[PDB]
Amino acid sequence: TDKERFIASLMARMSNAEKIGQLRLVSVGADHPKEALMADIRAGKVGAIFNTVTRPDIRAMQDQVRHSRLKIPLFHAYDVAHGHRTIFPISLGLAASWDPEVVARSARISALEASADGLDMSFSPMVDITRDARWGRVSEGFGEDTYLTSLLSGVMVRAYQGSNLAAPDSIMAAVKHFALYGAAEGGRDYNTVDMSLPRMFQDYLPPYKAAVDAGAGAVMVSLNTINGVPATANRWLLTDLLRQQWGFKGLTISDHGAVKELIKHGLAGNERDATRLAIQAGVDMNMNDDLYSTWLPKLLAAGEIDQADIDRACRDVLAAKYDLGLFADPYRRLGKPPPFDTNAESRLHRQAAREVAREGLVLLKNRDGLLPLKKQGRIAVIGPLAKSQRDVIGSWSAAGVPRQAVTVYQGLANAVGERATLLYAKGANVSGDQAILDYLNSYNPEVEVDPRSAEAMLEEALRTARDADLVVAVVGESQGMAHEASSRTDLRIPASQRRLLKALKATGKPLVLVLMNGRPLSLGWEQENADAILETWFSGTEGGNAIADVLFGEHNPSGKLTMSFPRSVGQVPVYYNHLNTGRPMDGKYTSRYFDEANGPLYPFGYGLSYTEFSLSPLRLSSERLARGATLEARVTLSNSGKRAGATVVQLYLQDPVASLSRPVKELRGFRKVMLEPGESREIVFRLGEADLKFYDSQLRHTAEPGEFKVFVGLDSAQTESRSFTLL
Amino acid sequence: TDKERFIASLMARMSNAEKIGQLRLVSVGADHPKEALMADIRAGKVGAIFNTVTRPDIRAMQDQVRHSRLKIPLFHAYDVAHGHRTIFPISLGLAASWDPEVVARSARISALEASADGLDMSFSPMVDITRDARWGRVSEGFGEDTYLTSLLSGVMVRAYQGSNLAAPDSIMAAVKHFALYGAAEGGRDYNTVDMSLPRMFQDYLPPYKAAVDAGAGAVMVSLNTINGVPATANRWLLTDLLRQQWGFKGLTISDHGAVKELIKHGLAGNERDATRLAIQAGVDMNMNDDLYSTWLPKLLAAGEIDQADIDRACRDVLAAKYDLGLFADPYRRLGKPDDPPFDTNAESRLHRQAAREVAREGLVLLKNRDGLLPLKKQGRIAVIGPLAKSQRDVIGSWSAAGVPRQAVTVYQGLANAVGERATLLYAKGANVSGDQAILDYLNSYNPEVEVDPRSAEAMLEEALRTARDADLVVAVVGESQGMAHEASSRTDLRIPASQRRLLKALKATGKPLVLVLMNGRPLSLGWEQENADAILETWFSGTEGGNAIADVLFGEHNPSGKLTMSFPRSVGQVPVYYNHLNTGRPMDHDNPGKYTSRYFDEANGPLYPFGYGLSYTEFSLSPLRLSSERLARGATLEARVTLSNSGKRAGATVVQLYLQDPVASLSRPVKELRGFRKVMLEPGESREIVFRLGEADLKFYDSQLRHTAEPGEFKVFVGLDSAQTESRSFTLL
Ligand SMILES: [Mg+2]
Ligand SMILES: [Mg+2]
Repeated sequence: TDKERFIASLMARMSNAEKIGQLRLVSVGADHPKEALMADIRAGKVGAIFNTVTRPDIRAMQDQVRHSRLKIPLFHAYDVAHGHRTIFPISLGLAASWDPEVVARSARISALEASADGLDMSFSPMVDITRDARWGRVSEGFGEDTYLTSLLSGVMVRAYQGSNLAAPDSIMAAVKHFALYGAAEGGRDYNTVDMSLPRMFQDYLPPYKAAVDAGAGAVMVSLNTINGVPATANRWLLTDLLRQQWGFKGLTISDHGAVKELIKHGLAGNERDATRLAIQAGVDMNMNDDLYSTWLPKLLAAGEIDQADIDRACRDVLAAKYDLGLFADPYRRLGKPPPFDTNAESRLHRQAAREVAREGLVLLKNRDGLLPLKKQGRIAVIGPLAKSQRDVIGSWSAAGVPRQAVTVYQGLANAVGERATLLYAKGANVSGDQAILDYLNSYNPEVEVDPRSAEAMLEEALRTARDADLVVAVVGESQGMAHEASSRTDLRIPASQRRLLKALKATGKPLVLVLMNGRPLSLGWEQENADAILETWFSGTEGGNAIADVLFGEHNPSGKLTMSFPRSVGQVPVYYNHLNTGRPMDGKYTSRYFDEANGPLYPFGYGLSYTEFSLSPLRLSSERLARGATLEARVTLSNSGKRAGATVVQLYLQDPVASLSRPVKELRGFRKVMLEPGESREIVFRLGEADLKFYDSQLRHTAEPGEFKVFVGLDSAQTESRSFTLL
Repeated sequence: TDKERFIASLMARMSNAEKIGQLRLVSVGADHPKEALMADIRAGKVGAIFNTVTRPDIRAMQDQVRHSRLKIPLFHAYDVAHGHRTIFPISLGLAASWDPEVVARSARISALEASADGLDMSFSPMVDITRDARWGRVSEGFGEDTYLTSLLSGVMVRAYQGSNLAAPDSIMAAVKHFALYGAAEGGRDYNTVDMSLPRMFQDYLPPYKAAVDAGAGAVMVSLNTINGVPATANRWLLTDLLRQQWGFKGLTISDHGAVKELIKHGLAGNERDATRLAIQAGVDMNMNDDLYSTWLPKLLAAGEIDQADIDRACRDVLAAKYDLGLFADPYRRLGKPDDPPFDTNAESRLHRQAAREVAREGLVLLKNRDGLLPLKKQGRIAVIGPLAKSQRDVIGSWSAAGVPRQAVTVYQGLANAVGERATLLYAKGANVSGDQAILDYLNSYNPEVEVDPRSAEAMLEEALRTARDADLVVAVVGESQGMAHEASSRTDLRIPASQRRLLKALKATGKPLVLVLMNGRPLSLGWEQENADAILETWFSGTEGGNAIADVLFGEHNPSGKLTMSFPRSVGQVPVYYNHLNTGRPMDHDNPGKYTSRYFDEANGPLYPFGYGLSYTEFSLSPLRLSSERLARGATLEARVTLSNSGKRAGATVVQLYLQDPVASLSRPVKELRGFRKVMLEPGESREIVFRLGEADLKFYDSQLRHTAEPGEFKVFVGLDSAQTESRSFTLL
């Protein structure tokens, strides 16, 4: 109770002006010039800063606080999504590791590097469920599965915050985006979200609850409407659910201009009413638009808000700073009153980035064991992503320096050394569409546009392929194609690069596709025509080295998809945990399309190996399960091939008769197992009542007696099943 | 209460076997051979028949009733969706008329022809809201707008049922598909529907309620889950909402095998449990799977259902037969035993004048560069494309008793128009699809698509030869009717690739290129909008389609059709609809930034918006004027505008009134249709349009489902489409 007494005694001494100042979250920029901001900090008008990311800059801002009456320290936040300076694979690629220890390592190193630069908080993890591949922000989440995303949500929060939020190598997690942000209609960023309460509670909300239960200090509120109500004005979401049902005791933070955006949503006619709706809904901290500082005094004096609205918000800010240790030592992450190079090579974590990046790479095709490659012969390395440092570190690359990143080309060159001969040709620009190139280059030069014609680049690539034994085509999206507000109407590799691929195929040379992308892609032609396909997402600062490690067989690919790959954008959404319908497709009068093959091209949990694995028959510990008892599902996994390697044994559950139509299967467990040739492991899954419960039409959360079907396999599509009955 | 006394007295006489027999709805088929069915009718084991559609066949079934103990008459139902024998345009084309009197005429004639063949009931109107162009059944509805679909829902029900359901020219309407069937996830037929209650009540449910309020005798229950619960097992939907809140007093009917499908949905492990769920939810009549007849006796004897469950269902069936006049005369729609035999399909029994006049009204002019249309009837006209000579496709999907051989193709309509004055040159140009797997699908069950066995190249060279020998090209392209049918969901909204290759080759001849589109859903037409000289949307225009299309192409009728569903630029933009929410970061002309709600790889917004359609004349609207700046509760205000024909040809257009509630307790749509007026004007003629608005127009369902109009600003928009408007505001007190 030291914390409650400290905050009560401080707040008893604060003016409303001082309490309102604590709610203000700003960045140095056009709207807040540095010297005016310094003056506001000295006056106690600023609660926190984002987007200031070096120790001397952060220390300088904290120094201004000694001029305010109460000297309440700032906290400093940043978007450390998948690395701070050492960039790990994007989250969608981290998820493909199926290894909470790998994901925890990326988060722990991110927090170590961020805190070493003086940051206290990250706007991460992003834990929104994504079933729509068009949305640019699918790169930031962990895929489509509620169970896996919820597990990794808690893993990220614990890895960031550690055993103690006051530790100088801990940062506070601000879990985002609360809530349902990835259900945007049409996959258009910021668009309308409309869903039933059972779907919301069963499928979309659990990853946010998992973050709260892992002790997340902060929640960042989403930009979207939920069933007509913007999250930023949603008292049900932020008060009734988050605080009163889930027991969240931390800090709610608006997104950038989100309070002011209530006017565009048509919830408010003016900034005064927008401010009232946000503070009364339960938004504590106001990012950038300064509406709280502008309007809260007038709102209170007019009796339009209560003192308790200000006091709740201010208490939450002070409680976060308290937990971060900033009242004990506001410089605990900023060292003592020797300068250093923030971007020194010595401050990076290349070993960790390379080991983590290996685990997320997904082998999608490997005809006649073309991979792994031998380090010999003439290897053509062709495509616009082969030499791209900007793209390998992905979207939301924080303080990542492209020039420090290892490209696919450089990774191959490092791997072969003097062996083999690499032949480079760019082959195509990332896009043939000038309006797309101008969008991607609209703010910063993100995409190198080769001034040569497409035809000249193609002729050069064909000459290179002719001079080679095999072709490694490095193709896909630029990182700006899978970013905030970068929604796509087409899930294929860009047309300029597909023209290149078809030309390379026509040479007859063995064709290896290395894909870079931040979302599921439509790969029908590639699955038919490529000899091998390696999904590399955006693999980060050591991406090229991790990719070469897999291509030459130093690492046996072990990644498995956490999001279904649709055959085309016209099939969206496709996800493994769908309902059966009354007329399931297995034949015209079924739930299907007629103009394309049905189901995903690659299902949830899919990924190949350089070795072969066998599963023994699934055995359940009983055919009947008593209430409050545990069931064991056992299988033996064996490495039946010639190479050491890992795979992921997946356990799915179906409730085939229920008060609601339940999914054809739902992930309830998994085990990643590394085996030498001829090794076995007995895998034991534990199932309890908590695994069997679901939200019905009235949101009763219970398990109904009846049959459950247990499936075990190496992907969602290739399983063996046994049933038991819950009594 | 003379009706309820008649029904109470009859039910007092009936065994549970006889009561359960009334709930059985069957068709002659593999599962129910004709002679087995005849024996079941004689035993009182059949309540009703569907898909028996000629007087002699229906008379023969009614004749078996004489042999049962209680002699309770059958009713006979069919899918009379957009015509019985005289086929009108599909519903999406009827909607494009924006004319309740045109839609009423199609429904009245349908009921006239169906009842003349002895039918008592149609499984129509289909009134599901459709915002997803991929769904095959978009052709069957009225488009994306709740106001227009709700208005046409009531119009269809009143036109079918007339002033008296016992009239021999009336049929009962079984409104479908209750509910939300058109929101199928992925646009995959029968798929999961998941939506918020405020969206359900504001946008999707009103067309079903409009049908109930117009006095629809029946409701057909949908095949989909609603928020996890199949409609067929949904007590909230069928009892709490339909009966208790809406006061529906008629008959609920299952879809084909829908009760048994509760097992596949995973609500039941067996047929006994599926039967219990459906009857207790409020499904009265069991279509084809015979689960009610198989399981209701065992369920009642085990105390798993109540006698009241059987009694309610049986009462609903008997009340429908009573309203249809079938207890007063079971032969009232079947003439007299003295009546001589006749040809069911005689020309004399068709209504071609009504089909031709109605089909004219739904045709949408999408493009007309430099006034190419209307055409002069002279010179050499190449008529090219796989739909040019298609009788099967012009009558559309759900063509009921329509006879393809009686239909007027686009080619034949052009031949009828030009006579000796011009020379038509025909070439097929391409098959409807170049994809053999698609042709295999379309010829599954019934061979419906003529396949030219020649190579695509040979057909293209023939079409190019034909175009070269002509003064202009009329390309008749789009979907076959099997592409926009039940379970025909598309992943591509473009004209098929084989026909797009044909159009690109035709464009390269430099001949003027006129596109006549046939289709049952919005199409992606980016290339066509850029490259065609003119584009006429004809949907599937029915038995007189080719004549109505020629009437427009040669300027006998000035196109007046307007879209009721937004045409997306590509399938990757689905869904696109006009009454969307603004978001916090809108992308529009006034908000064109990078960090907005938009795609980056394609132009944004629909290619053609809701309410869009061109004319051969030009129209002007005067400034919008409101009768007051303030509206008191209990009062009406008037929005006034003058429409003028400022061109040289007579023609109609549609003035559209939209409302926005710019500040509300939930985010409200950027615009919502609240009125319209279709006006025919001579050149230089003007019409003062007066729209009436009240509190009823201003209400929405909030998060607690209170249906309220909040004080504050309302914006009134008037224009000739949803994208070309101006606004004036008033304040509700
Ligand atoms: Mg169960
Ligand atoms: Mg309002």
